[PDB]
Amino acid sequence: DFTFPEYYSTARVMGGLKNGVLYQGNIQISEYNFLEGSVSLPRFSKPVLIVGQKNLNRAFNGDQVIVELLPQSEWKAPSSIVLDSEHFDIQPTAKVVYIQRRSWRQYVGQLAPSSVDPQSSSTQNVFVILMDKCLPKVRIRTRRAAELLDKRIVISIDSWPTTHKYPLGHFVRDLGTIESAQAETEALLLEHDVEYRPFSKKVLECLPAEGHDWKAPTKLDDPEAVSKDPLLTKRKDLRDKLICSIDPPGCVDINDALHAKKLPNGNWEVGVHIADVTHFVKPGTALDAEGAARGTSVYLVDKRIDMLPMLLGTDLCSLKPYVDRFAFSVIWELDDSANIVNVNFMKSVIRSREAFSYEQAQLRIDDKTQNDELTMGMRALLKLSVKLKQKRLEAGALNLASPEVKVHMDSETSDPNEVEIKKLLATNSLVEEFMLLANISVARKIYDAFPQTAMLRRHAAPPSTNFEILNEMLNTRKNMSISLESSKALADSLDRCVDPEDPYFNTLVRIMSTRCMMAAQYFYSGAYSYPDFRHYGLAVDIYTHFTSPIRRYCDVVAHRQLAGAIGYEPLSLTHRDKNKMDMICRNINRKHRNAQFAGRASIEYYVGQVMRNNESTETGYVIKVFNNGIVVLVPKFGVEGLIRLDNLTEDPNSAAFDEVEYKLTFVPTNSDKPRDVYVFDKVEVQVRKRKAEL
RNA sequence: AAAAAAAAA
Ligand SMILES: [Mg+2]
Ligand code: NA
Repeated sequence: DFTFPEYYSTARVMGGLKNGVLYQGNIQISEYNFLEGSVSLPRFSKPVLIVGQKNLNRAFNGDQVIVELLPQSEWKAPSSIVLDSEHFDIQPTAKVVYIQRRSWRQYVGQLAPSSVDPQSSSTQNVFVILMDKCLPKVRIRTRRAAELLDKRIVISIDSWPTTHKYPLGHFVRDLGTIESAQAETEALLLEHDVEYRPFSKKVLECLPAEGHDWKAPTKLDDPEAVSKDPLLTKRKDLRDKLICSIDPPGCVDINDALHAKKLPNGNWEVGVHIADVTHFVKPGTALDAEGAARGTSVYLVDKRIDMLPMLLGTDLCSLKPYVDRFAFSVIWELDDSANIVNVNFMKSVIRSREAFSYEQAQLRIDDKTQNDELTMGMRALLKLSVKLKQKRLEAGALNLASPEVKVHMDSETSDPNEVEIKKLLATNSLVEEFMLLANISVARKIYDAFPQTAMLRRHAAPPSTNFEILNEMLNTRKNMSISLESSKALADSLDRCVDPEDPYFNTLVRIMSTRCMMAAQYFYSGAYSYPDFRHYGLAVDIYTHFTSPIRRYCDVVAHRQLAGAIGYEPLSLTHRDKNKMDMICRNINRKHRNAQFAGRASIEYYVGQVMRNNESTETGYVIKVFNNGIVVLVPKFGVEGLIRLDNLTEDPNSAAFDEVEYKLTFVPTNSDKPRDVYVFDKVEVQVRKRKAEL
């Protein structure tokens, strides 16, 4: 029996805060040990460790907490052990003395089977294991214990008194079975609070009266068309450009289309044409309000949760082929070296000639028998994109991009059959370079027009502390290093991290470097000074998101600001008010992050069940070593698995972790003879319910 | 918030 320390009185907290004795921060509990935590505070070169139950003082991941630094005698290094709630029962160091703002929402979990009596009718004290592996188990009291046994449940937490080792909560609702999929998708979206309800009648009431019969006007000065839409006479007719779009296979939500036309003077006319979402999505409407709140589209494996009604996303705003669409066009004159000669922005009417997938586009460009006007355009674009990318890389751009996973379904829409690691084609880079070009040109334009409230996106340099462990692993294990002299040194040394008799190693390190990045963040220009507009990863001075207004709210704002900048329409005073802008960025950074998390956890879920139906052996790479396990990346599946010590060894008493060598030594199960497993090792792995080292 | 860069979804 113990008692956590009582939180400091509210008056002690504000007195300590002011005297510089107490510090305030958001707690990040570690991704592998739930009884160990961190607070990042600009003072100290390193985040401050909070180690153990008492010191964490009933704090939940994400809590705004108040910490007190401990004496140097109590300073500790991070744990060499994996720990979640399910398996439970030197650096500057702090203790939690108070909880300022709590992150108790409704939480998804599953009953702990050993806390439940499956034959008892009466009310039981049972434990709930939360889906978030950062959190503690929660005691609930319920008469339905047996009926909730292998089910997906929502619980609410009520309290965690000083006197209790575990928080107390209650059952809220049932999602369904742990096998379901409907229940695991509802669970996933709750954990990341993505709104996925149908769009209200109020939202739908904003959509064009014509519905799917909406047509772009034939003549831009047609008196009828100009009466309903007076701004149409500022719209440029570009229905003469041989435009095309290049997207993933079978994609309905087409944001962008491109053209390239050789000019009379030797230069290039290049257009990037983007769905004109802000023509349909007006400020202060219920439709703008639902989209602003959603902030982003969320892509799950089996499911897309739209920011906007699909009448817009997949029909009227989509730059569909062979149909006249409105657009917002960025038009450059380019050198044959891809240097900007001039740039111009305009609302337009477009007619995409063809919608290609990446693969079809690639094969058409590489098809020596095809010599038509569209193919030559596409070929011109690929060429300009190569030069564009070359210049980005010379300027110090990072190329951290690795092959990602697409899961394929079987007999059912939620029953997964196989995992595809996506191969990059040159057309992927063709589109990316012009998206980048579009986004940079508009960011300069809107910051020009609105120096105080421009919708921008920055990316901080990583502290050296972000790369401290990875560089130590690379030195001790490989005699290699990642340089942080600059982003160019970072990119070049990363490129040179090569194992001759193992091409994957370089990709292993590239993916591991990506996790050492700072988060890129939307911001309004007035919040920072110009040198802090810096996008580190992209090595450009100013950046924004413009090219995807169907699926991201940042681009809706940027679009309005560009229409403001070119004198097409006045900018809504909403996007000229710093306080409203500041609240918008806060929200959309939150929606962006949540969507990345939800995305990844859907993939992890489906891939995990693909591998569960697979008996065979795979290649793995060790990306992490602990005293009681190893984390192994399996590239064929694109996912990590923990291999726990009870599976590596009988005699865990002799397992030995060498922290400076990143080496676990153990007597494997068959044997008498010890075995060394190091970070980075290529190993053989198989699933026999559990991942095992062959 | 020091809570994973970029592009298309
Ligand atoms: Mg596109
Ligand atoms: Na397309």
